[PDB]
Parts: sequence; structure tokens; C-alpha cells
Amino acid sequence: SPSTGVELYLDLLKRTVSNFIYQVAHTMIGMKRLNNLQHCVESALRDGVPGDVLETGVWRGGACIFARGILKAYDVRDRTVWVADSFTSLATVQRNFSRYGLLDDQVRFLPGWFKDTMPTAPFERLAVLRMDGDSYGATMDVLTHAYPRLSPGGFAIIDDYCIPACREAVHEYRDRHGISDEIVEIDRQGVYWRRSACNI
Amino acid sequence: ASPSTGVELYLDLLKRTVSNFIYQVAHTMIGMKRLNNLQHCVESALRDGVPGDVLETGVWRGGACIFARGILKAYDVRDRTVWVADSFTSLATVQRNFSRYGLLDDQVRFLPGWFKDTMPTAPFERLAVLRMDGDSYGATMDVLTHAYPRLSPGGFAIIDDYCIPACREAVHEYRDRHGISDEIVEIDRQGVYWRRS
Ligand SMILES: [Cl-]
Ligand SMILES: [Cl-]
Ligand SMILES: [Mg+2]
Ligand SMILES: [Mg+2]
Repeated sequence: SPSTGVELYLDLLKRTVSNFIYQVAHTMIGMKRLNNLQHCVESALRDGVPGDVLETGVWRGGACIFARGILKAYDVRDRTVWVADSFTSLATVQRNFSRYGLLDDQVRFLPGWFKDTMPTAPFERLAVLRMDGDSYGATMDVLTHAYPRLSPGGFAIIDDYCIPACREAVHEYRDRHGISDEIVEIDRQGVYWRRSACNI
Repeated sequence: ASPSTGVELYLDLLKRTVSNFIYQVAHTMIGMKRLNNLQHCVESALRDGVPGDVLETGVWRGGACIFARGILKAYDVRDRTVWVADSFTSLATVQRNFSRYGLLDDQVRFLPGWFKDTMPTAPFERLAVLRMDGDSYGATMDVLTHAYPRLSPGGFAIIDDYCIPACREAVHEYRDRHGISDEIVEIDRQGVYWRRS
């Protein structure tokens, strides 16, 4: 039960982004998934895991707004929320960020197909990489070109893992790269794993 | 001015939310200047140790009262209450709305009924902020008559619809009848407030 300013801000932000207030919503992903996203960013911040937050696959922007908000709550000035998608138009998503006072230089957009946008994206490192989308191709493109920038201790979150195509992209990528970090359930559809450094 | 602490962010968001700036239904339509003024008044009372509860008379869907409870919550104030007085936009609806923000609790109390009936007996002993919304001479005078005397020195009286002649007249008559000359301060085109000396 929230009591600090921070907790109250973040609790309200979850309620807001998911339109719990006015039963349109900026994300439909639900509390468990928003909570997980919070846990992952907070753990990265807390354990000093370096890097930005990258979200691929975007509805109206609620989960990314929430991520910028978390960083704002802890007054983090040196990390960026990358928002990657085809484009639910880009203008709409910017407007939405703007509505929460969270459209600023620490939010950057990557319009285009992921095979095009990912190899060159100016981020050097990621602390959290979150994929939303049930397509094998999108999932594999993001893994192939962005996961290698995910810091040890960082999180990879797969929103639509229960969908076989998505799952398969995830297993194939992991098996190809020898990755056996524990897959942890978030809810009926999503999972994540925390990246371990290579052995020594 | 530009929020950065947890408290400022919470309150800023709560203003944006209660006014439905996010998704433009809204819980209050009174606007930022007026929400800001309400915040300044509650914060000043808290900071300057002005004792008492917050009383709001005249209620739409409850946004301004929600905001007030939120302000007290942000500074973890456990010893003051937000009184929500109105006819009844039904009482159930307003409660549900408080509830949506996680702010429906024992520090929010409701006073359904006409102000001539509800005010004389309302269990609050003192007020730090008294806010009137409504353009009726009668409602305005009823609240001033039976509640203003419980407003602590240093407390604030806010008049949402002061530009409306009927409201203005109730306010000037009440002040002249009681010798009150505390400066009337403009909030925007329609509302004003004064701080009790
Ligand atoms: Cl899209
Ligand atoms: Cl009403
Ligand atoms: Mg999904
Ligand atoms: Mg009014």
C-alpha cells in the first residue's frame, strides 16, 4: 500500500496509463505486467545495471510512458526510454507522453520495421528490453540485433510468450546462443529472464 | 513549477487526472489555475500549522475533493479530514470516484443535504480551508453563516463563482455584516479567495 510520494506517483501512473480511473486506455497489458515492468526497472536501477530501456511493439504508449515515469520518479537523468514500432500513429503516442508531462529528451522514438531500425539505434546498452508482439519475425529481429546490447543483470521481457510463434522465436534464439537463464512467469501470457554474464 | 520530487509528481499527475487532461467525463472541470490555488491553500495551511479540516461545499463528480484528499495523503497527514458537502453526481458515484484513486477512507466524510440543514451540526470543530463552489446567493450565504466562523485564523476561504453577481453579493454582504476586510485575491476570471486574519 503506497505512502511515499514516489509510491503514490507510480501507483497513480499505473492506474492512469491503464485507464482504471475512467471506466481508450494507453495500454491494456494489466497490473501484473505493469508491476513486472516496474520491478525490472527498479531492480536495474537498484543493482546499478547500466543501460537504457527499450520497448519494441507499441499500442498507444502506456507501458513506455510508465517506464519514463519510473525513471522520473527516481530522478534518473542519464537513461533513455526508446520506443520502437512501425506505426497508434507516432504523433498520437507523443501527444500521449505529453499529456503526462513526460515527453522530453529522455524519450526517443524509432519508427520503422525492426530489421531496419535495430542495428543502428544509438543506444550502447540496455538495462531492460521489453518485446510486445506475437510474431516470430519481430521477436527474432529484436533479439538478434538488440539483445546483445543488454547488460548482464538486465531483463528481457516477452509479453506474448504464450503464443507459439513467439515462444519458438524465443527458444530458438536462446538455444542458438547457449542461453539458459531462468524463464520466469509473469502471468498467463508473458515471461521474462534476467541475463547472466558469461562464466569464469 | 516543474515537478521533480515524488510528492510534486504525484500531485501534478493527480491534477492532470482529476481534470481528465490525460484522456481528452472529468471529475472536476474547474481548471489548473483553480486546482493550483487549492493546492497552494492546503499547503500553506499545513506548512504554517493552521489547524483544521478541509471543507468543500458544492460538488460535481468530486475531483476537487479528491485532489484535496490527495494533497493530505502526499504529505502523509493523518489528523485532518476532507468534508464533502452537497445535495446530491450521486453520492455513490462520488465515493466510487474517490475509490478509483485509492483515496476513499476514514479521512473523507460526506455531508448529504441542503447546507442550512447539514452545516450547523457538522462534527468539525475547525477548518483550515473552506472552499465554496456554486453561484447561488443562498448556498453561499448559508455556508458562510454556519461554517466560516469555524475557519481558523490563517485559514483560506475560496469562492469559486465570485464573478457571478449573486455569489458576489452574498460574499460582500456577509463580510460587511461581520466587519471582514481581509484582502480578496483574484485566482482567475471567476474565482477568488481570502486568508483569514
Ligand atoms: Cl503500432
Ligand atoms: Cl451536485
Ligand atoms: Mg501483447
Ligand atoms: Mg464553480
